[PDB]
Amino acid sequence: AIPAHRGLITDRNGEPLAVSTPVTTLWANPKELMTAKERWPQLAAALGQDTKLFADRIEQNAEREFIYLVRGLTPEQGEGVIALKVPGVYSIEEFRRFYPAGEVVAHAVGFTDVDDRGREGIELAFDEWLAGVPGNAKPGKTLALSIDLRLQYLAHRELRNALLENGAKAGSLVIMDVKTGEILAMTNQPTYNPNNRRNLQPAAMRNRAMIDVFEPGSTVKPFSMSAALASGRWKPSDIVDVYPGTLQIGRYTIRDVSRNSRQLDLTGILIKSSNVGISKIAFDIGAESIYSVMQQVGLGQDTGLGFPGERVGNLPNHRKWPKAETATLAYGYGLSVTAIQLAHAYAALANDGKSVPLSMTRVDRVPDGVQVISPEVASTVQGMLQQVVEAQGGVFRAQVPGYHAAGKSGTARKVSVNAYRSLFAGFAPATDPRIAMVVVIDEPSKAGYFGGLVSAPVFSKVMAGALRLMNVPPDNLP
Repeated sequence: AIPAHRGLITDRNGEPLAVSTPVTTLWANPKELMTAKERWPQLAAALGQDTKLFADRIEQNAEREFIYLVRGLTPEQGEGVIALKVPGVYSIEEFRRFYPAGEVVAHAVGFTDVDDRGREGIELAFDEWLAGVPGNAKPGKTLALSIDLRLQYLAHRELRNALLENGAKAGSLVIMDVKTGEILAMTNQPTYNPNNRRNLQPAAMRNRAMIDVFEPGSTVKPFSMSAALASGRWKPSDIVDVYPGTLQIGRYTIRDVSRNSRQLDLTGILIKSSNVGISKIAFDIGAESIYSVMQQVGLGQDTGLGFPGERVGNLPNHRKWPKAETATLAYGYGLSVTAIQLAHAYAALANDGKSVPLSMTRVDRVPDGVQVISPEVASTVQGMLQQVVEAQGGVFRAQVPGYHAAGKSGTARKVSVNAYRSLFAGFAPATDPRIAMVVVIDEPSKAGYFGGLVSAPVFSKVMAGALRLMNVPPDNLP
């Protein structure tokens, strides 16, 4: 068994993220080692093993012709042991992974097990590509991720800082190229150092962006509005009366977060994030039109990325949608999603209504993608989301230094097989979008409206650095 050199994983610009490092494994023929017992204590010490524990192992395995003494010493230490020239003691050249960016890209890249086989992340998803063929040994193949390590560092730092400053324990941030479907960053907190998994807590190893399923709440109101503007029955200057901030449908009451409104135009329904206003539109156009937009932008659908235990969530269908179910779909409690799905959906909206498949590998030839929302409707909804960020009473903390930005805040409700998440989903620049981003901050109470307050500022700082690192021309003009 002659171990193969595992393929290099790089970022999209060739920066190393996972590198095969030479190590030396030692195995022994007991019966041959048995001829040199006065050497055993100097061998044991050079192995970092206990004199008597080492001797027992040789004696107790006297019946075997093969045992491992030690796996993955450094090549130096390996030479040190071999230079003792003890009978029965053979070396295998192995490879161990080094992760130059460590905790910063831990969940995306993942790690290898004792046998140098992928256990998590890309290491597992592309295991065959990376592994090559043991011996003639064929070396594994190089893989360039979609991840831009510069954006990844910025995302990791700003999400970590925001969580520490606001007492929060956990969260995620996804950045996508809306044109290419490329995941430019995916960071989760807490994180772990894949180069040192000794103390590693299972909590730190959760790939939240792909695994945590939640009712996305107000962040899907834009998809309800997209269905409205595609129906033929609604234009932006149309008015809905949402007074007095509540709507009774049989036994159920729809309640608005802000109840200071009567007439709202469709932009105002998104700025105020009125559940009554989006519900009244939903009753008029029918739940099926909304369900169809949400399905077409990938909400509650397989991502196709091959991450182990990535979740699909759920977009329930009905033959008949009663009023309560229609309303709860329209304002985001009738489905459950992951942060990756939500970012993919915002990417479609930002890309003038064209969905492009998700990729965690560098995209050279962009797929054709699917026109899921008309360019006219996508353009209209982009302008409405720019007002959500820019207009009076809007999400001003999402405003991006030097650019126009667009998006929607929300309170998500955790789904498990409750607890809450503070969301901000958006894209920039607002008039010619390039990047879509979702920030998820885990929260114990529902109140506070922490989407606008803690997630939005992370969006502001990360979107600003991302656009500049990508040389996107500022659209805040002199």
